[PDB]
Amino acid sequence: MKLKSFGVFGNPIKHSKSPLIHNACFLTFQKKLGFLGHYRPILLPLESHIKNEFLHLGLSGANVTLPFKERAFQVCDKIKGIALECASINTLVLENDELVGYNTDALGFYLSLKHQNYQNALILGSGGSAKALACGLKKQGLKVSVLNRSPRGLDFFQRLGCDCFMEPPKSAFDLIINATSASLNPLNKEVLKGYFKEAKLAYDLAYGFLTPFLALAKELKIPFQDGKDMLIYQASLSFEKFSASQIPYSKAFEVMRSVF
Ligand SMILES: O=C(O)C1=C[C@@H](O)[C@@H](O)[C@H](O)C1
Repeated sequence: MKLKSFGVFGNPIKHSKSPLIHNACFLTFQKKLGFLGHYRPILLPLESHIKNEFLHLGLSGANVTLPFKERAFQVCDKIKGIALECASINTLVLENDELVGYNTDALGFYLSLKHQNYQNALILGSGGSAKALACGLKKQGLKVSVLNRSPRGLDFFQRLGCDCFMEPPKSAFDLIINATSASLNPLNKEVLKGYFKEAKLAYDLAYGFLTPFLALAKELKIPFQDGKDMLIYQASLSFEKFSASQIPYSKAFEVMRSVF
């Protein structure tokens, strides 16, 4: 039976658990799919082109992670769904010898919840991961405030029409976040401390261990959440696509939940 190759592009990449959850699905659904899928971590030079290399390795699909999501958006041949208004894609597909981009962090992060009760939120960090979040919450009608001491391309949220800050809003929020090329190892403990209190939900993109960020977070007897549930939702959605839509996301989501 056919070996179809896939992977997650990134740098760094060794800690990604995408291979675990996608391979659970390829094995589970090969009868329905009619090929053997194999998903693998691909560590990418920062200087390289995802496009040239996706074809070099003859992938059929792939995810994109830090820091290639916007670089990725550029080199598609076609871009579909919410991606058009995200300027970042996390999912690639060869369809008809055409490279097609999607973005699943959006919906992914959204489905990450669960009960449709919320009005606004505050996004620390100015990355592709946050771009799709913002844009994702707007669509789900929210009052979205971004905050990053970084500035360039912070216009995106501006052009998109949400409130941009380089100083914590003397305000009170239902969701705080973080999507920083920092965290390795955010914003000063105090500016943080004050905001965190009377927040409705905490939430960190990152998964694996407990981050400085959340480590504290929970400590303050707060409702919390980490990247796990999102990782799975956005993967199941990318899988649906990988399956050229033969496998529904939510079926994938069950298989994936039950290994990780
Ligand atoms: O760690 C991972 O494998 C991933 C993380 C997120 O950025 C996702 O958007 C990406 O598709 C996969």
